[PDB]
Amino acid sequence: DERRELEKVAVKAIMAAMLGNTDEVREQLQRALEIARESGTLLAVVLALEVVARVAIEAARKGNTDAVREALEVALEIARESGTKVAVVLALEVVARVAIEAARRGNVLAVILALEVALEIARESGTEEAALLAVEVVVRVSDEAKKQGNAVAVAVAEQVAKKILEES
Amino acid sequence: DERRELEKVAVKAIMAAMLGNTDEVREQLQRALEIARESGTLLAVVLALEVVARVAIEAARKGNTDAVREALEVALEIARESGTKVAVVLALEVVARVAIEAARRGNVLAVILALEVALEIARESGTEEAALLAVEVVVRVSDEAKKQGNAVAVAVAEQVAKKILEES
Amino acid sequence: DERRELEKVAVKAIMAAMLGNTDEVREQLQRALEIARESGTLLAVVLALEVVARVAIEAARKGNTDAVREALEVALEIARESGTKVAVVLALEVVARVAIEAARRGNVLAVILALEVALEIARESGTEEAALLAVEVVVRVSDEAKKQGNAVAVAVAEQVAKKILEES
Amino acid sequence: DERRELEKVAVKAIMAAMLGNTDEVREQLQRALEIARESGTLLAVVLALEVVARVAIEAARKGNTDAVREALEVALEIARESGTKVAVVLALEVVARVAIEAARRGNVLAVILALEVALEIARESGTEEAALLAVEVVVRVSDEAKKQGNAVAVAVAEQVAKKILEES
Amino acid sequence: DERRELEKVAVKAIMAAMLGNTDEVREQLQRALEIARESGTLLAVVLALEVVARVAIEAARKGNTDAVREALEVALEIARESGTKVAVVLALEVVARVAIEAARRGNVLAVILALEVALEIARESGTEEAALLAVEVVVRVSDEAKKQGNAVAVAVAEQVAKKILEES
Amino acid sequence: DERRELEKVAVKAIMAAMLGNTDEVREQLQRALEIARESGTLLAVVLALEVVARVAIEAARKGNTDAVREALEVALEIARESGTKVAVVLALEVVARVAIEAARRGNVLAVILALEVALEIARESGTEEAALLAVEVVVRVSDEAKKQGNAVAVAVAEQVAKKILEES
Amino acid sequence: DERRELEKVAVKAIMAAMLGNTDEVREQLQRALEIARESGTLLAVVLALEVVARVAIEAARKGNTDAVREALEVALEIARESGTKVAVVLALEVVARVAIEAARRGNVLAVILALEVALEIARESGTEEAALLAVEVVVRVSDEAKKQGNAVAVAVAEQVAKKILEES
Amino acid sequence: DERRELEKVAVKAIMAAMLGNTDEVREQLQRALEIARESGTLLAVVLALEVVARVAIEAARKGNTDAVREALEVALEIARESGTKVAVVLALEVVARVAIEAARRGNVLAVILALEVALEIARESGTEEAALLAVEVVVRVSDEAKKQGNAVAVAVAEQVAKKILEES
Amino acid sequence: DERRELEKVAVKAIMAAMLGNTDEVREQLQRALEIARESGTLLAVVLALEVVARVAIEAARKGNTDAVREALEVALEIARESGTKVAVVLALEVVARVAIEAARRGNVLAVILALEVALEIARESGTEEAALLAVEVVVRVSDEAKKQGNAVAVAVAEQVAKKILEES
Repeated sequence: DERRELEKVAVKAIMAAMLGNTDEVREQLQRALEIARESGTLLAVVLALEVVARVAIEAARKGNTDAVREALEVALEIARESGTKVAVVLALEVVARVAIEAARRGNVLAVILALEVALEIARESGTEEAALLAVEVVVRVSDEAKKQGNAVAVAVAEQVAKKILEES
Repeated sequence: DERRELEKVAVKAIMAAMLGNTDEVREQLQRALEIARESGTLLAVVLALEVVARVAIEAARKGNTDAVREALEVALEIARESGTKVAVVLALEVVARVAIEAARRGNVLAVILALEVALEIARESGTEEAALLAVEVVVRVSDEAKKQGNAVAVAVAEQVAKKILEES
Repeated sequence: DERRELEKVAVKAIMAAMLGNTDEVREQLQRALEIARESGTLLAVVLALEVVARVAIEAARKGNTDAVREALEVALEIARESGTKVAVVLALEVVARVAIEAARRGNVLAVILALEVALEIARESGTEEAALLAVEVVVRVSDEAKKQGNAVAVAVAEQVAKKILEES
Repeated sequence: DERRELEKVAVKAIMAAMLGNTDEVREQLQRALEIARESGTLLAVVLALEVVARVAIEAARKGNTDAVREALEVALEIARESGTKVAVVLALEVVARVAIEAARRGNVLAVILALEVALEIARESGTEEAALLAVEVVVRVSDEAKKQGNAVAVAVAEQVAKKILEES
Repeated sequence: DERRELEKVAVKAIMAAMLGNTDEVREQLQRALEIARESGTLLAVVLALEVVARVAIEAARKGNTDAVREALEVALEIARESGTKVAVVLALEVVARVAIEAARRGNVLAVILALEVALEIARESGTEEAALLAVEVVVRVSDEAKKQGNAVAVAVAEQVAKKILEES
Repeated sequence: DERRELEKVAVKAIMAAMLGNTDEVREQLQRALEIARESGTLLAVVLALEVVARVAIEAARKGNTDAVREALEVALEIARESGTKVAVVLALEVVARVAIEAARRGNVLAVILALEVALEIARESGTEEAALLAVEVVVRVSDEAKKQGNAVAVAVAEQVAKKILEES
Repeated sequence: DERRELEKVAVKAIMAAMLGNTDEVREQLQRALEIARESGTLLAVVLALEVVARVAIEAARKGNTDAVREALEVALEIARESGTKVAVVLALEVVARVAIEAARRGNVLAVILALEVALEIARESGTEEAALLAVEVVVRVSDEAKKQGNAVAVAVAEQVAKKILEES
Repeated sequence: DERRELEKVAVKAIMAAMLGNTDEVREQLQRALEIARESGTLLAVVLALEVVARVAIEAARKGNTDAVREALEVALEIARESGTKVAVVLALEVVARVAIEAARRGNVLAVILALEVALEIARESGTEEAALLAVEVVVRVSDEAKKQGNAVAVAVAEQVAKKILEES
Repeated sequence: DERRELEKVAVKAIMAAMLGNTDEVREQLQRALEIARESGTLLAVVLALEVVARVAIEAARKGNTDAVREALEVALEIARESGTKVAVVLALEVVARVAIEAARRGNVLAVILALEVALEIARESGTEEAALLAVEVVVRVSDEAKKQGNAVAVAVAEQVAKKILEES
């Protein structure tokens, strides 16, 4: 049922991200979080994070900075609440996919937001592995930004790399 | 005749797995199970499990999560109904082949489904050997996932290894 | 000599496909068929099918629906008359190449025509392998159409897949 | 709040640039600078530079030479005060966008003003990269001016290129 | 030196094409031909054909039918005298560029003249490739003429296509 | 120090290639040559050839035929003066990279210049291996030119291949 | 000396195979044959067959069907003229290496040509061993073609296997 | 404790090698050296050399020439200070692994740097065995470079082989 | 001292065989011969033949046909000059070891060269025992070649067996 419920949520949230309906994106992502919460399985976490990813990618394509921010905050919270390394790794992969799409589209706000959430996951996780993976996310985004000629995103990635390297 | 019958079933089920026709995959796999049931030989069990494997591998290549799930449930049932250790070992090898193909293709759902069936075979078998073989399946899938850079599958394999090690 | 003769035919037919000269495309493709007929070798069949492919690809690029249709009918007839599995497989590869080029160009008529000939080759061949290969052609065309954002072609491929799956 | 504050500033400054209200454009741009100053974040710098860009682009469309000058001086000061390479790069992109719009509109004063600020950013930055980027700005403006038949702007770009090449 | 000599010729011929000075265009193009003749290199042929192209394009923009005709006759002669396939291909590209500019400008005489020279290059070359390339020139000119709503040029291109297809 | 010196030279030469400053490109490339000369190491040769490559690639992107010519003459001289096979191979790779970039950009002059230097390296080297590598350069440039639809470059590559094959 | 002579021949023939120079490939391979003829040793036969192999492999990589055909005809003639089983076995190994490279490259003509020469060696040799080895060549080529997904080559290998099995 | 200390060093140094932070890579590698120094065991030497290897491999993958150089200098110093043949052999294996990774990645600087350190280990060791092993390193790198088509690295390996063979 | 001298020679010759340095292999093997000559003992002959064997084995592993040939010629000369049956038997064992290693490595040239030297030792020795031992060498090489699937070497061994059997 959760899959079908998450399907409803995904549909509504994606359409809201396409239209600039921040209120509806916020409400639907909160429901994805609650479904993951209520289900108590990694499979539900995975599905919810996939919904969050799809919403954020659509938002990144549209210049919908609010929806990217809302979605990645919910990925961060799913990573906080799940209590597993797998959820943290999956959240970082969501952040990477969103940031890469943003870099391709000239969406500098979404690159900034995504990389800040990568930094926050590394800061809160307190594992060496999460720091390493966050640096790998930053490198992937830098590579894409160089390829696309997105100088703002190259600079943002360098800034976040420096911050992780100084503060981790 | 069974071979030719299983040949028909294989053809139809593989084509259904390629097209996302969950209803037809389900029906055809049920018929493979029934043929193994009616034949009453290990050779028929072997052939049916090979059909199941081929269907699940094709599904794993295509992102057809439903068909992978349906196929591996039928492998599990063939392992339950056959009453031989050989059938259990063959079912575990099917699960390994499917999970390895899934790991190569980035099919994280199919890796999860396959490893869960490995865990269920170990849980239901109540033999030390089945636990050992299931752990060997998990290791093979982990190795492949590391080789392919499929971090989701590495994490899933670690999770299932931990579960078998805690609960077996 | 046949190669040089097929060279003449190719030149004239391609130029006719570029110009919307249906009458000349028809006449030249009939001569390619007759050369394959007169030669009585697989090498001549291969060469004639390559000529047919080149003509149909050029037609697909130009929106020349008549020439795509004429060319693929001649591929079908070469597959009917040759009496070999190799000719049938080569004809299906011609159909795939044409349909893929059409999908890339927004040529929905040519996608429809090509996939209908794939279906007819599967229907007339009466082999399991031809059905499997035709389904593989449909999948390749679907993949390309998704990649290019050609929703008409995605839908056409789904329709033909369904038909093969129901009627084969 | 800053975003909303910068929103107010943007609204007032753009309307002032449309009306030839130099005094109000000056006052509002000073407030954008002060908001960036008070906030102490790169995100605030980015937002303030976007406001400056929008004001200068509107001014360039209207023949409002004073407002283009005022706006680009504030971009220069934001680049001076921020203490980051990212702010310098963003300021140069503002200058490029304004100069390109000016070239399209026959606004030779705004092209001159913009390219002079590019030159000043390169002169003050003391980095090779800023010189390279400034030359890239000049090239982009030259390209646009050639495309639009704006011979004054082509000549101005050549003059500034020569100056950077002699003096850098 | 030839480059500088061809530079002088280009300057004088372009200015003559702008002013309707048929006598001077004729004399200067004859000198470009003679320079290519005297130099005995492909590089000189390339440069002379570029001069011819620039003169003919300027003429096509101005309604200077005489100068387009004179220039394309000299391209034809350079293609005749050079003894290389490369010169023939370059001459056909000159003809295409001139015909495309003419189609954009409503210069129906220049389209006719250019396409007739394409036809003559195909007729005199006696290679299949030159016929194919000439047909490609006609298609490019047809495409441009359709885009610009130049019905005379669409009709002329169709006429020349038909002639090449009947007589080649 | 040489690296930093070559860094200065690179910066100045690239900027000169972007601006059409033939005199400065010439002077800076002469200094790269002299640095390689003074250093007396293969590492210095490698670095100087990399500078030459970067300058020529930038020139090829800009239509700066003079700078491509100047740069490749200096690569040729570095290959002449170094006295090693490694320097000759590196010079040929520079020529290939420049010619490939030129083919992608429609820069037919730069393709011609580059392939002529490949031919001169093969002519002067008097080794079979240099002839083979030069032919491989021509093939790579032909492949790229076919891919990009740069018929002038395809023809030029064929001409140079023929010359090497006749005269080597 | 022969080695050095065969070295010259190899160099010229390989370069000709890379360039589509059928006339030169033909002439050089005839000279390899004549050197083997004049030398009267198995070592010279071995060296000549190695030259032939290298030429045919390069041709197979390039789509040079003429050169593959010419080269394998010369291997066949060396097998005919040498009067030893060793020469026949070496010729069959040449054919296998060429056909395998062709299968890897999608060069269906070269697979066909190579397998036809395997068939002709088996037909002319009149030994059981040559038939067995030819069938082993066909199997090796089939295996490679299956591995690479070269369905044309799989079908061609099956056809030739059938022919050897029916007619040997 | 040393293992955990070397773990910290490894983490920081690898992340620094990924980011182009030469200063931090230098500092961390100096600490690995000092830990090996302070510990006074072969096990500590082995662990430190493994850290150095991991850092240099990551650097070689990233184009971080400075970090490869710094790391291999520290391997050389560990080989100098340890006073055992085992440390020298382990240092040479580090150099080989780094050079092989560099050859695979097109990192010609890192191949050069690595092979120069192999040469220096052979020069300083004054044992026949170290010369033999260094030649084996060069051969392994040559083999890999040939396999990957890295002609620069093949040439560099040949140069270093020649130098060892002349000067050892 | 001779042992140490032969040690130097071995080191230099092996390294030369690894690098393709035919001139140095030739010179060093000549010195091994001269040491055996100067020493006048069977122990020196044994040591020199062991050096020759090691050099030839290394060459056979590397595809260094020249060095295998040079080394086995020196074994032949040591067998000619020593004046003892023991030296002849030891030379034949060297030839066998080299040919066996070559058979394992696919080094058909080295198998041919080695077996030809076995034949020459049998031809020059004029003893029945040397013929018998040479036939035993050929059998050992045939056995190894069959085991490794080296059909060229099997055929070469059969040829040499036939020659010894006809001509001995």
